[PDB]
Amino acid sequence: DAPTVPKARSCPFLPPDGIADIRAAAPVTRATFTSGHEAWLVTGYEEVRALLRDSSFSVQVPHALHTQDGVVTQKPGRGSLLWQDEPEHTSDRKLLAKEFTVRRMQALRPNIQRIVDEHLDAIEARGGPVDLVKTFANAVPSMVISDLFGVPVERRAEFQDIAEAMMRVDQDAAATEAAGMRLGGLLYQLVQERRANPGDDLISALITTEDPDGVVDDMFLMNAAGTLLIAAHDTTACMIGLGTALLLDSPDQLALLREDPSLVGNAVEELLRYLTIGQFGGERVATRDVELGGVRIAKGEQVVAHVLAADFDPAFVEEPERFDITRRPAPHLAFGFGAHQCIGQQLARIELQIVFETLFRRLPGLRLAKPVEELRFRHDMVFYGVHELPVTWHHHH
Ligand SMILES: CCCCCC[C@H]1C(=O)O[C@H](C)C/C=C/C=C/C=C/C=C/C=C(\C)[C@@H](O)C[C@H](O)C[C@H](O)C[C@H](O)C[C@H](O)C[C@H](O)C[C@@H]1O
Ligand code: HEM
Repeated sequence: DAPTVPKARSCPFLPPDGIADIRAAAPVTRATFTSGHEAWLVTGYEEVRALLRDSSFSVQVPHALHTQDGVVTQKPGRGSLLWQDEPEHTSDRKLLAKEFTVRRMQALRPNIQRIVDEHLDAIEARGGPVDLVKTFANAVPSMVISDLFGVPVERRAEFQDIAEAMMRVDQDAAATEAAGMRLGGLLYQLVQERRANPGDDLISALITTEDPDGVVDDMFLMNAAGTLLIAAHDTTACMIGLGTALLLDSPDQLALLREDPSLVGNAVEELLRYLTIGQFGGERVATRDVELGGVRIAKGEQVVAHVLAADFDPAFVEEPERFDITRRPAPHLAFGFGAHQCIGQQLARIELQIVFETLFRRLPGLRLAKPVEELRFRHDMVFYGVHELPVTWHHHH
């Protein structure tokens, strides 16, 4: 039996302790995963990039290595992207990217600022202490993406609850699929509504997009909306609560940011790299024999791109365990790489910049109200983070 992949973190803001020696000795190696299956663990930065850029790997993998039962949940089809291979991944991503453009992400900045300031108004009005996860981290990115999609305000809490029920590694396939099925009911209503009553929203723009092959039908819209809505809710929330917790535990770094809000672009790149919240790694399967880091991977063999390990490779950046927001941004792997690299990463960066800049400006003396060693971290979720973050700040006399 290949050694189990290290999971335990003695420092909750760092990778599992065992990872570094594995990456150093054998950045492509056999390991046993949570499901009990053996597969290839890829931990080295250059090798994860090579893995992710190689189009002979498929995302239609045989096992769910990160769940106990190993059962692969039934994934949505065309429009969802994450679970598609070329050539349909390529054409369908192009259709989505025609309307979900980086310039349109950029044009969300004033709305995202308003949402942030509104949730901080509510925090100041209630006074401290507060749990920043429930009052701010989960709520803000939900409002941003729900506004882009014209999701009625009374349904948004249900979307948030689906991400909490669905994006887990501590349950069986039946539980995960039931939450996926409830999400389909919400997506079906939303697509029907946009078709019936088009508006200034992203589904309505996709409905009218150039579509010579007639691929944009309701199932495609539901699948695209589901992937975008859930990814945008869960990942960004996790980064907000965890990057906040890390800065609140990093006094020299938080002082630099407080001195200079214009460093927040560098700080968000370093937070993404350092926290790499996709903690268990991306799964792929070889569709032909390939050589990866000089190791033969056989057709049909599953492989895990451990982006958290890769972002701590000392060959990628100097002293990678040092959290340093003054570093020049480098091309970390927090959004993946190659064909599947995050289509939403510019919107994610914009949200994080506005969130962290405004948060640390507007709550003077923000600081933890519960020590890190007592927080509940997300070892049980696909995306890492904290389940709660109690904070306090200077009182407004
Ligand atoms: C490189 C390191 C990162 C690895 C990340 C690994 C991480 C990931 O890729 O995250 C994305 C990057 C961001 C998350 C996106 C989430 C998308 C959810 C979309 C859901 C769509 C649902 C509909 C259309 C329903 O109508 C029909 C559908 O068929 C119902 C299914 O049941 C839904 C599945 O349950 C969803 C599945 O559970 C999510 C994966 O589990 C996410 C994965 O685990
Ligand atoms: C900080 C927040 C985010 C992180 C860390 C993140 C991470 C990632 C990663 C690692 C992947 C690639 C998965 C793989 O290769 O298997 C990805 C893909 C994807 N993400 Fe993001 N994501 C974030 C925010 C967003 C947002 C805001 C959106 C939507 C607006 C979004 C939409 C998507 C979609 C649709 C894909 C699939 C792209 C494809 O398969 O071609 N994500 N994300």
